[PDB]
Amino acid sequence: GYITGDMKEFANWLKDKPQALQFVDWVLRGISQVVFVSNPISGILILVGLLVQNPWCALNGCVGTVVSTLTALLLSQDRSAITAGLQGYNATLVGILMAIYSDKGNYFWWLLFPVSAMSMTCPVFSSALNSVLSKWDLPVFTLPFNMALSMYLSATGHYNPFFPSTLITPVTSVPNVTWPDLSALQLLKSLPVGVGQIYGCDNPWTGGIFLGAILLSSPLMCLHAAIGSLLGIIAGLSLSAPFEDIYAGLWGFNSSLACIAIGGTFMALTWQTHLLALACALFTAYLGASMSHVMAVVGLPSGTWPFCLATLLFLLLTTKNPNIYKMPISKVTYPEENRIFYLQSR
Amino acid sequence: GYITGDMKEFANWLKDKPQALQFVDWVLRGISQVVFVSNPISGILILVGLLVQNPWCALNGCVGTVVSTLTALLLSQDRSAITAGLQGYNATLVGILMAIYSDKGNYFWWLLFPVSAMSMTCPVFSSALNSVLSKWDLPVFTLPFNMALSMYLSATGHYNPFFPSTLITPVTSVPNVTWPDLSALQLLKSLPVGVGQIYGCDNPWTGGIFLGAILLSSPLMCLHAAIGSLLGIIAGLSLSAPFEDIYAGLWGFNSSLACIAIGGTFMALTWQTHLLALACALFTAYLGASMSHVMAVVGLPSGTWPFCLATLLFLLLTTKNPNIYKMPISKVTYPEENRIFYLQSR
Amino acid sequence: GYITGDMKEFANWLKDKPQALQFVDWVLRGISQVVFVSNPISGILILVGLLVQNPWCALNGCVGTVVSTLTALLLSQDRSAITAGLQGYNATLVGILMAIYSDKGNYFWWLLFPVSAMSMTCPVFSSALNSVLSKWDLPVFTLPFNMALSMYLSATGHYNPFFPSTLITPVTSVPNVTWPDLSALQLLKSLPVGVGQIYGCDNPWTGGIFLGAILLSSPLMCLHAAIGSLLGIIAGLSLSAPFEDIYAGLWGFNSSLACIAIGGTFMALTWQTHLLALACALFTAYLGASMSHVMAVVGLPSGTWPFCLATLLFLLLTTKNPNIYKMPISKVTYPEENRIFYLQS
Ligand SMILES: CCCCCCCCCCCCC/C=C\[C@@H](O)[C@H](CO)NC(=O)CCCCCCC
Ligand SMILES: CCCCCCCCCCCCC/C=C\[C@@H](O)[C@H](CO)NC(=O)CCCCCCC
Ligand SMILES: CCCCCCCCCCCCC/C=C\[C@@H](O)[C@H](CO)NC(=O)CCCCCCC
Ligand SMILES: CCCCCCCCO[C@@H]1O[C@H](CO)[C@@H](O)[C@H](O)[C@H]1O
Ligand SMILES: CCCCCCCCO[C@@H]1O[C@H](CO)[C@@H](O)[C@H](O)[C@H]1O
Ligand SMILES: CCCCCCCCO[C@@H]1O[C@H](CO)[C@@H](O)[C@H](O)[C@H]1O
Ligand SMILES: CCCCCCCCO[C@@H]1O[C@H](CO)[C@@H](O)[C@H](O)[C@H]1O
Ligand SMILES: CCCCCCCCO[C@@H]1O[C@H](CO)[C@@H](O)[C@H](O)[C@H]1O
Ligand SMILES: CCCCCCCCO[C@@H]1O[C@H](CO)[C@@H](O)[C@H](O)[C@H]1O
Ligand SMILES: CCCCCCCCO[C@@H]1O[C@H](CO)[C@@H](O)[C@H](O)[C@H]1O
Ligand SMILES: CCCCCCCCO[C@@H]1O[C@H](CO)[C@@H](O)[C@H](O)[C@H]1O
Ligand SMILES: CCCCCCCCO[C@@H]1O[C@H](CO)[C@@H](O)[C@H](O)[C@H]1O
Ligand SMILES: CCCCCCCCO[C@@H]1O[C@H](CO)[C@@H](O)[C@H](O)[C@H]1O
Ligand SMILES: OC[C@H]1O[C@@H](O)[C@H](O)[C@@H](O)[C@@H]1O
Ligand SMILES: OC[C@H]1O[C@@H](O)[C@H](O)[C@@H](O)[C@@H]1O
Ligand SMILES: OC[C@H]1O[C@@H](O)[C@H](O)[C@@H](O)[C@@H]1O
Ligand SMILES: OC[C@H]1O[C@@H](O)[C@H](O)[C@@H](O)[C@@H]1O
Ligand SMILES: OC[C@H]1O[C@@H](O)[C@H](O)[C@@H](O)[C@@H]1O
Ligand SMILES: OC[C@H]1O[C@@H](O)[C@H](O)[C@@H](O)[C@@H]1O
Ligand SMILES: OC[C@H]1O[C@@H](O)[C@H](O)[C@@H](O)[C@@H]1O
Ligand SMILES: OC[C@H]1O[C@@H](O)[C@H](O)[C@@H](O)[C@@H]1O
Repeated sequence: GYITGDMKEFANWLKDKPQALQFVDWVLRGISQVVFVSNPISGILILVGLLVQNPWCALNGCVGTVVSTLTALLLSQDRSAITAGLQGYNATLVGILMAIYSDKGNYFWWLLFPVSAMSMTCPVFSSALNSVLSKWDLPVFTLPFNMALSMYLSATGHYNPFFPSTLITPVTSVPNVTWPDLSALQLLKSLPVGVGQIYGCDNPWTGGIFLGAILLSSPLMCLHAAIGSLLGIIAGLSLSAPFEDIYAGLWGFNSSLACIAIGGTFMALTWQTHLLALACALFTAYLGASMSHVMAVVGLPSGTWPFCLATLLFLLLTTKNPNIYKMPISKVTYPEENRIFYLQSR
Repeated sequence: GYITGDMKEFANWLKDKPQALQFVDWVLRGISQVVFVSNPISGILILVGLLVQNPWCALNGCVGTVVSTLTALLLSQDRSAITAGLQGYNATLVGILMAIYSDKGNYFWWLLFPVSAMSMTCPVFSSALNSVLSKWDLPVFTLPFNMALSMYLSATGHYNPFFPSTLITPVTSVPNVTWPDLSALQLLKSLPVGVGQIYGCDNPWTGGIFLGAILLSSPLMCLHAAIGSLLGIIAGLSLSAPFEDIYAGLWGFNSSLACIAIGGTFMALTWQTHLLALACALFTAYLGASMSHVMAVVGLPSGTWPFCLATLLFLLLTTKNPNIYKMPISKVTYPEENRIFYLQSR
Repeated sequence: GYITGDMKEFANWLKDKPQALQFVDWVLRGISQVVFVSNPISGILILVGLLVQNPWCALNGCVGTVVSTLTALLLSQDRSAITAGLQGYNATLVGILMAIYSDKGNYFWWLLFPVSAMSMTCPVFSSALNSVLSKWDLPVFTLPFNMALSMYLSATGHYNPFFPSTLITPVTSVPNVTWPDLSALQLLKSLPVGVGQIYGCDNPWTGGIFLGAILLSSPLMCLHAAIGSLLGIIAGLSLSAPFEDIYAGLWGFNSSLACIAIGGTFMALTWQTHLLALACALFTAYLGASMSHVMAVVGLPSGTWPFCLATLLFLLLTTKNPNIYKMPISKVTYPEENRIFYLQS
């Protein structure tokens, strides 16, 4: 039970100890914060998943986390945020997806320059976005990652002579979809691939491993991760998306994140907020189609912009239903503990 | 008499009456709230106009209004707002323009699935936008409609195999405009067609009906709806827009809305405030051009985004002219009643 | 010293004097407010710069400045802001860049109609944007200009029969860049050309004049203008931009504005804050490429949107370091005097 949730005991114990280990704690908590987890073991496990996918991306992820963390220290950011990993997770993503969307292949070592540079912007985006969003008691989610990646990918683009990005072009014809070819086996693989694509990973073992890491911290988060991935799959089929897009988990990652967020993490989990999480996840998946189409016209991927905009929208919803309750940000940990706080004062 | 303005007395009467009839009334107010009117008779007249245009569009509007009203109830939204029609007007438009912008033409029954889905969205957009805009005492206008429409039409796009939208492409050459051919009687028809296009109707008779539906509530609103359409035409000629576009009322619907909003509804009506409505109306017509061009690159229509942004812009204007007064949201009804509050304390 | 900084002695003296001479003053201070300077001599110097570049662009600038200042008066806007020149600078840019981005060339007199119209929007954009941004004590910078320009240029486009804009298309192939041809002298000349490009002037003399106009008001502002422009050049090189783009100052004008803003104008000037301006200026140049690439898709230029977004982004940054201090809007003048307030608060 010491390796579960928050790992609040371990961190209080670490407070006494060498700073380099304390730092490694933060980097690991930073990696896990992508899926709203603050748990170093979960972090190590996720690293394994990233290494199984592609050690090059894993490395670019780690450089990101470390560089961003150093930068928050440099700029005197809130230390409680840094120890929770809140200053590492955006750049984890920036490092990984900068490598995914690079046209130069694995171990193009120069990539480490712009990865380090874009990772330094992550605490600047976070603080600035917090100055606005904390006024409505909202989180910044991965807006810093998504701004950083959109900025970097459009600044370079596919024709940059140093750091060309992969070419992305809008849909320009009706895809032929032959429904008798739809495959149960591939759809089932799509569920964990959807969770894997939260870190831009299409290996179903990696998504399997990520589900494992979440389970360790909070089974309620694990459940909503899987359900959101499923609802994304359903949304894709409902709009007749090419099957291979659904198979590659492209319909599932934004949905999965949205479902975790609303399903107990930033809303207290009741039956009502569980239904709300199902709605948000479907909504998020459709916004993903929308953002993908539109950002393809300017040669950009959607990233997790859909998850960010969808979820902020649902958190801004007010209701006279007392069973739908927004967590105070200063109180957000994980669903099982969140629900206790809510039950105490309802 | 009792069928004028806001029908306060009929509203007070209905409160004891059957649930089903009160619901009919919320829906009809929902319909009229597109033009800032809360009047069930105006609602009936507008509905007649929609049936004169295209009964398919009328049906989708009505479904939209009903689903949204029901979703606001399901989500325990504010009753005053529901009864006033404020939870139906966005989805009225969502239904109509999803039909207007469908490439599958009339009585494509499948369209009822995404219309309902997107109508369920409108209370969530309204509530989230309120949480932000109410902090400046601003209304959401048709931002929920325009967000839903934009999301829907880019998520599907012209190449969706299930729900293709109408193809929209950017301007790629100088249009040839033959000035001698300009028809005076055609510009005169453009005025009521501009008003018809508020509900995506290009039939001049339907335009006049809407003008009449508005008249019944408020003559001042009617006058500004007409002036706004006119100014749009003038802006269109000033930029050498193709005649066919002016004639189909595409330069007049946003203008018309902006003019009504500023000309007595959201600003107290004075002559200074009347001049401000004219300026806003012109500015809106021009922002319409801008948004149309830019959104066309991604295959989207402007919708009423230009009305929403311009009017919000003009409502955030501050002045040390005491005759330019912004109405408290809580005191906004229609220009004749608004004006009494201004005379009392300004 | 009477023609230094804010020229607040002259301003007080002018108060008693004929309304029209005062007006010329506000107009001249409108011109210099593009670079956050409130100084009529600076404004005249900058005006001379514009004439050196292209008198037709100079004319459209002044017309914009006048129409906007008049519109601010008409709409009963704050007098304080009008006499400081905060109601003329956005339309100065509006006018200049509407001429630069017109496909019709010099002395196309009809251009004066939409220049005037778009200049009247500038006080409206300013007031509306203030109503939002003043809640975080943020200034509007040149968002009114950039909104008005983006609206105008996209409402017309390259294929408007009356007012075609210049055709802008996105990059569609890898540029060929010959590194042995790189010229130190041209790169050195790009520094003042970058400052020139703040008012859309590619003439290195003009940009040299602009640096002089700034220096007259504030040497610290002049220094950061030069530094901001330089870091723009480094950014361009770091992404292998075509040399001619670097040479024409296209990587330096956003950078330069950001570096002046953060380097003592909107942030108190310190060690840390200087470093922060270097960081902001680099970031801003990268955002310039991003915004130019993306906006070219819809046929629009970046204007100074990058400067506006980056600088607002860095002023929304909070820190537990007391040497990184944000100036209250009501106390902002120029670095030299801003620093006094800082040491005294
Ligand atoms: C409220 C008052 C305070 C105002 C403060 C302003 C905040 C400043 C943020 C500036 C950072 C912008 C950089 C992000 C993305 C861009 O790089 C690109 C270029 O347009 N985006 C893209 O082309 C794609 C991104 C589209 C996603 C939608 C954005 C909502
Ligand atoms: C101040 C703090 C509040 C922050 C809260 C965030 C609010 C969340 C709402 C976001 C939902 C967006 C859905 C709307 C439109 C999209 O489908 C796409 C986005 O590319 N629109 C388009 O493709 C075109 C849209 C262009 C319209 C002009 C832009 C205003
Ligand atoms: C907090 C609530 C207050 C709400 C206030 C509403 C403010 C309304 C402002 C709307 C005026 C827009 C005019 C400017 C640019 C447009 O012409 C077009 C949009 O398609 N430009 C472009 O497409 C290019 C512009 C892109 C720049 C990126 C924006 C960060
Ligand atoms: C953040 C600083 C990290 C600097 C590492 C960059 C070193 C350059 O690395 C180079 O990358 C090329 C591309 O794959 C290889 O072909 C070369 O062999 C390699 O030396
Ligand atoms: C931050 C500044 C560092 C810039 C690093 C320069 C990267 C050079 O990258 C080079 O790009 C060429 C394509 O044009 C390839 O042919 C070379 O193999 C590759 O090394
Ligand atoms: C929840 C989403 C709906 C699931 C649709 C299931 C359609 C699967 O279809 C099945 O695919 C198998 C491939 O493994 C084939 O062997 C079967 O013949 C076929 O019936
Ligand atoms: C979970 C939602 C699943 C949506 C139902 C998918 C079944 C669609 O049905 C398909 O329609 C196509 C027309 O585009 C035809 O070409 C196919 O033959 C037909 O089977
Ligand atoms: C909620 C999910 C509902 C999706 C089902 C919609 C199926 C679309 O229906 C199909 O549309 C095709 C083109 O639009 C037509 O060619 C076919 O006749 C029709 O089967
Ligand atoms: C509201 C203001 C509208 C101004 C429209 C004026 C249009 C006439 O203007 C002129 O018309 C000629 C055609 O006879 C063309 O040859 C010219 O190119 C055109 O400038
Ligand atoms: C405020 C509205 C007035 C509009 C002014 C219209 C000016 C038209 O200008 C005309 O444009 C044509 C190009 O299409 C050219 O053939 C003409 O030479 C040119 O004078
Ligand atoms: C900003 C720092 C980048 C390095 C700039 C120097 C690179 C230019 O290169 C220099 O250009 C000169 C032209 O004036 C030539 O005479 C020199 O031979 C050449 O070395
Ligand atoms: C900081 C003050 C700015 C210095 C400006 C340097 C002006 C160099 O300007 C140069 O002058 C040459 C001869 O006149 C011309 O042939 C070149 O085209 C021009 O670039
Ligand atoms: C501020 C950082 C400046 C970066 C300078 C880039 C150094 C140019 O590096 C160039 O890379 C080319 C690949 O495109 C090679 O073909 C050339 O031989 C090499 O000179
Ligand atoms: O780990 C370091 C090495 O990994 C290899 O797979 C790459 O091909 C080499 O370029 C690199 O130096
Ligand atoms: O893509 C559809 C294809 O799938 C196969 O399973 C069928 O037997 C082919 O005849 C068909 O063309
Ligand atoms: O607590 C979970 C349960 O809550 C009840 O209120 C619902 O009616 C059930 O459908 C649900 O399974
Ligand atoms: O309800 C109206 C009817 O109109 C007809 O023209 C359509 O073809 C039918 O499908 C529809 O039921
Ligand atoms: O065109 C719409 C289609 O919708 C379906 O719901 C109906 O069953 C079909 O008869 C019709 O062809
Ligand atoms: O009683 C009417 C009063 O209302 C105030 O809010 C105004 O600013 C006063 O000048 C005016 O006399
Ligand atoms: O200053 C305005 C005038 O400048 C002259 O030198 C040109 O010949 C004219 O075409 C222009 O209208
Ligand atoms: O450049 C076109 C210009 O021609 C002149 O002869 C007219 O007097 C100007 O108003 C007109 O705009």
